[PDB]
Amino acid sequence: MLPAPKNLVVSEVTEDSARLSWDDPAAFYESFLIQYQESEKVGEAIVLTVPGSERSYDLTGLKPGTEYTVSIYGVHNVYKDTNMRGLPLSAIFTTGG
Repeated sequence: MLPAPKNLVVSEVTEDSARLSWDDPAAFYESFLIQYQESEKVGEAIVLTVPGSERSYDLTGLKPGTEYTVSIYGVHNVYKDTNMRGLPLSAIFTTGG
């Protein structure tokens, strides 16, 4: 199974933002996919693509005092235009007031 990135750290949590940090120690993945959603909501997930050079990302436009679930996936181009995603690295956090 294609591995999850490692060591998701959520920091700088404000009323409307949070910083995500992760590691890809082998620098295997060509890009990452970040998916985040209000924990209580269904079918309202936001999906961001980020270049494989990155190890951090600032979530913005979040609602205050709200719990979010976030997952980060590595994306690997296995053949032609077929992309495989590995296992998720996930966290749950709540924004401030």
